[PDB]
Amino acid sequence: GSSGSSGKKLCGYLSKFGGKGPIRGWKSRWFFYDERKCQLYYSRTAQDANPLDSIDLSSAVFDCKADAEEGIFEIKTPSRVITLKAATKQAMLYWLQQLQMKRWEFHNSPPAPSGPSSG
Repeated sequence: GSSGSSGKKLCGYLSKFGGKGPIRGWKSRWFFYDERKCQLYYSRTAQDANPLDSIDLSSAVFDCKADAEEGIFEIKTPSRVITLKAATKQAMLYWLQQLQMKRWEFHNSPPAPSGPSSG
């Protein structure tokens, strides 16, 4: 079944592009997924327990920029399209794939509980 170590949450430092600010550019922001509301929360630093904002992945679509060669991606949501980039090209791949697991799963999850479980 399972072994090794527990607590393999999904977290990591990403760079947010110009958005909701006076100027444009990338900024080192701390991003971390939440297993409570199934949303992606991010703050200034890992010490800032208080998440600056959150993005519902349930209805979010991750995409790769034209210059992905460096490792850039974008999360398109029905609320606000965010633009985050990873360390390298192989970095984002991990986020895009993982991020999905959370969402994709919810979709796979079975219907209302208390099923028949007969036979």
